[PDB]
Amino acid sequence: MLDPNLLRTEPDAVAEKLARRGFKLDVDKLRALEERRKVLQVQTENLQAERNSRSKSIGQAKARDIEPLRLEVNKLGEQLDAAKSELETLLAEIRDIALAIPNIPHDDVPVGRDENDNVEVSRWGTPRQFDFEVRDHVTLGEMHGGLDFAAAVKLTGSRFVVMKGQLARLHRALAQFMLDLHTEQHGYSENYVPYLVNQDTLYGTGQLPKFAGDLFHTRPLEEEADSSNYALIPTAEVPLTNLVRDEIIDEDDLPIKMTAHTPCFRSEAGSYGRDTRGLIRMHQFDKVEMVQIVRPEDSMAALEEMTGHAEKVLQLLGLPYRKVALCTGDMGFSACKTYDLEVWVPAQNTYREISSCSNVWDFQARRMQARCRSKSDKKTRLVHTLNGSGLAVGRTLVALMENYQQADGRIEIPEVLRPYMRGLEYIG
Amino acid sequence: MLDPNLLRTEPDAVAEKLARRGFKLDVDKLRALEERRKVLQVQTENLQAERNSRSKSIGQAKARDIEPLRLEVNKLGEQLDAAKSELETLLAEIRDIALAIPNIPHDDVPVGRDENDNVEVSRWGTPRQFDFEVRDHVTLGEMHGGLDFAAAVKLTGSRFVVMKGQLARLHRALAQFMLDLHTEQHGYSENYVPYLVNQDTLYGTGQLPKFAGDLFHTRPLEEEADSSNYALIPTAEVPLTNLVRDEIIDEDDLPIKMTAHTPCFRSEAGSYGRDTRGLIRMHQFDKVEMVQIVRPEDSMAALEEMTGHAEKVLQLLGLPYRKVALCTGDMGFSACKTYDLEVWVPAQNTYREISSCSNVWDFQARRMQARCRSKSDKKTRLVHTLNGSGLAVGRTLVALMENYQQADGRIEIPEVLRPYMRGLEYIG
Ligand SMILES: Nc1ccn([C@@H]2O[C@H](COS(=O)(=O)NC(=O)[C@@H](N)CO)[C@@H](O)[C@H]2O)c(=O)n1
Ligand SMILES: Nc1ccn([C@@H]2O[C@H](COS(=O)(=O)NC(=O)[C@@H](N)CO)[C@@H](O)[C@H]2O)c(=O)n1
Ligand SMILES: [Ca+2]
Ligand SMILES: [Ca+2]
Ligand SMILES: [Ca+2]
Ligand SMILES: [Ca+2]
Ligand SMILES: [Ca+2]
Ligand SMILES: [Ca+2]
Ligand SMILES: [Cl-]
Ligand SMILES: [Cl-]
Repeated sequence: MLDPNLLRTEPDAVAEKLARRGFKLDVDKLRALEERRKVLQVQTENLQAERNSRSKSIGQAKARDIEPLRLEVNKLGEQLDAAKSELETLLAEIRDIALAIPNIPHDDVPVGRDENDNVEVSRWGTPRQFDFEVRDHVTLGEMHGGLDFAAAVKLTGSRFVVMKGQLARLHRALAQFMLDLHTEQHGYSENYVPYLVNQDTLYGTGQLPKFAGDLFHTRPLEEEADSSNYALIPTAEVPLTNLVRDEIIDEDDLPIKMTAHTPCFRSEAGSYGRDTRGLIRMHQFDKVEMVQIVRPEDSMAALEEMTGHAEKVLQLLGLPYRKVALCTGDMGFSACKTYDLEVWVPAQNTYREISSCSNVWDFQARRMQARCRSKSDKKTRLVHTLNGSGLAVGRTLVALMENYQQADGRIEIPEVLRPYMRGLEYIG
Repeated sequence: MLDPNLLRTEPDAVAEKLARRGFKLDVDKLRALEERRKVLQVQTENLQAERNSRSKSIGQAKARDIEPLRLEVNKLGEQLDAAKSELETLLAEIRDIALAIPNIPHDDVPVGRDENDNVEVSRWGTPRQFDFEVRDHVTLGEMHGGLDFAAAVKLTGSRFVVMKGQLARLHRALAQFMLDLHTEQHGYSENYVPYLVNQDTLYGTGQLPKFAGDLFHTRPLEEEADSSNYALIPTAEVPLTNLVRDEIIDEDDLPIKMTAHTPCFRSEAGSYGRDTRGLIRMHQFDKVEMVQIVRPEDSMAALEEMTGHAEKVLQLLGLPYRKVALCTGDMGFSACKTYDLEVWVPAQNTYREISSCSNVWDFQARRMQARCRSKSDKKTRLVHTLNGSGLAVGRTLVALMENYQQADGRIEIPEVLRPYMRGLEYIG
């Protein structure tokens, strides 16, 4: 959610900044609804005042015939409920527009239409030169009997996986290594979160109202008929960021740095023919998430720090990667500034996204009413929120398998992971 | 699913054994539907034969006027489709009855009506005597700021938890210790499984058709309209056991021993006023599951072995417990024989279920068509399946917190978990 006063005082400058993202703000429709809202607001508040007044005149005469007055208060109450219902419907239309507006991109963000306009910032490591034909992670998984896509189709359907034996153990070692790195070295606190969330949570982080189709939704429970319209989380960012919803945080307690390892559920709509083979684009994937709740003046420095925390995972694992600054046209809905990390994938002969690190500014904080204050201060202000993958675990397994494969299909275990695998040097 | 030939040749002896579970088999309704099914089966197969014959008479005359014959084959095809549809509806009614029949209890199982008729087999450890008033895990969680139920209500709703900091780290250490114990010492292979499963999987392990209300169900995806009616898994037993669905296993490859650590999703219907406070009965909980696929003659020995594997977790953790043999009236739907482990819970002054270990016999194997064969053999036979908690992780955290609490609220870390907590001796 954008600042409502910024839409009222600078609509053309807001519309111009959003135009860089390829978003067309309908200023005229929004202005026409808002002018009508003011007329109905005055009409309704006048009806509210007169009903409150005639209700007080009844209480006076009751202790001092209240029949001609009771009929008047009943008629006024009928008219008021009707006026309030009409105003509430108009407010819902204004909200449908306002809550579908993406975040204003920061001036640091390069202007572009899509992913082809993204800017490479840095590059780390040298992609390995192989003395044999490169096998992809799918072929390697079949050789070990450790990645079974057909069993997952039998259990569930397409875009799911079953991992078995040492490759499932390795997937676990990766998530353990990531959590330990962020909690022991990077100052993040560990969290266990619900994997099902409510509508308030989804509005809070921006999945609602615009991206319901990106999610798996659960049918309400019989004994919780009106309070169990849940969705499976697409990322730990959703429950972690909402932990500060409706809170006033003492500024001395900031930054609040949180991490979680969770499965992530995504419908992956519009991905027809894209990443059809392998672990890259599943409906269910594990991810170690980093979330930071910071003071408004520290968010740009926090983004650099969090991106470096995700880079550290790739460096310790010895996985070559490139760091990309996303352009205006390739950023996610909530982001004002994003860096993507793209890992070398030998079988694809390219770099593939493994992390996305964003500064959300006060966009989610506004929706959630997540505030901070110094003890002295006469007013609070909205916090800034940040989120970054550290990392998507299935995609890390793909990069590890392909980059560390031996001529006979054996997988060398990266040195940093050997303590997490009882010192094991190779799988196979 | 029971053996259809056992229902045909010994219905009264089957009905008698099921009566011990408090299940009343409607022999008369089942016999009346089956006598009608035979009449329709003969009628339909006669129509099938005559249509196949007149279709062959067309192909003869076509290569040798096919108009009076085409009209006959069309009319026969109309009558056949109608007869097949009528027979298929009757088959669906017979299946609704057959698939709602629970497993025949083994002769080892004591007869009883409910949990009060269960038999204590053994007891291990001495419940600690405290020099202070015992705090429950909820009070201890609030003292550490590590178990937050109000944040989970805000994110989702009731019967969910948010764990923060060292208590979330400890919950993770428990699951890691369990997986390592079963994979390194107990001969289980590790698996990563889907947490969403299809209708075939749910029928396979017995959740369908009778217990759809025990589950969270997802609405189908727009791009997978007819193939995505999924449910969240209530236990890793559901995807793991279904890995052998429609398979013929070489008997030399048995036993197949599988383990997985997953969240578990349960509607917890009918639990009004029961375990309202704390982690004991959540909609989402982590569990380390053990599943064994064995030869029919080894299932009773496998049950003893698997129960001992779950007991070992409690013993190494120094948690006092009792082992209970469940009576006929307290067993789950698929089980023919069950042992429950019940851990000492100091604040409740009783033992609480932490594991349930079952021999399912060939009940799920029949539904799944999970078979085995020796290379020589002219026929296959159904395998036996077993499942046991090793253990429910949230309930282990409850037992650990309450049993290891210090006078000031600090939690002593059990010696076996200290290597999983970087040698940390106490939380707080
Ligand atoms: N089906 C899929 C979809 C995505 N991913 C991987 O999740 C990462 C974060 O996703 S995000 O959508 O780019 N941002 C987020 O979710 C933020 N909370 C930061 O993590 C991607 O960078 C990609 O590497 C995957 O592994 N499988
Ligand atoms: N809401 C809940 C419900 C149950 N449990 C814990 O799951 C264990 C296994 O569940 S079972 O239903 O008894 N059998 C099974 O699921 C088998 N697959 C073997 O694991 C119980 O013994 C209890 O300790 C919990 O922690 N929270
Ligand atoms: Ca501080
Ligand atoms: Ca992106
Ligand atoms: Ca974002
Ligand atoms: Ca063997
Ligand atoms: Ca039970
Ligand atoms: Ca069972
Ligand atoms: Cl406003
Ligand atoms: Cl049959």
